[PDB]
Amino acid sequence: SHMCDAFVGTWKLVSSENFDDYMKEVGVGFATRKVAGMAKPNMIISVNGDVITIKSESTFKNTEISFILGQEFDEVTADDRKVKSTITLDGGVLVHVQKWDGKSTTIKRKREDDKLVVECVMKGVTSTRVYERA
Ligand SMILES: S=c1[nH]nc(Cc2ccccc2)c(=S)[nH]1
Repeated sequence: SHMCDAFVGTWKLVSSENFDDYMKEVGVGFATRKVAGMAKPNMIISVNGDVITIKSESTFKNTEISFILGQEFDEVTADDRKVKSTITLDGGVLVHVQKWDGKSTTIKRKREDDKLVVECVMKGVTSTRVYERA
């Protein structure tokens, strides 16, 4: 047993708050915001040795990242940003920092009760997205 066991599985989005405003702050344009804001993704998390894989799948976009904690990687986000990402575990929370064009956003993923809560922050704007097991 290990690091991220409680994150592993298949998760479905059940609620969202403030995601449009978060996307505005990130620089997402109108049409992408509308279509992405409609998405109801599933998030599929798996671990094999030191490698964590997170897939996001929706009618908008299917993405997949694989990474080792603490080890930077380049990521193309669903909204087509080219970012440099580092994901760490901080007191049981997965903390994902994305850097691009002098900007930064942080995505935190945590287990709370039977939920996986995703908090996305870009400057003063936070969006909270709640997932439940599929
Ligand atoms: S929690 C969650 N992760 N990833 C996506 C795709 C996405 C990422 C960044 C900006 C726009 C859309 C969604 S819709 N929800």
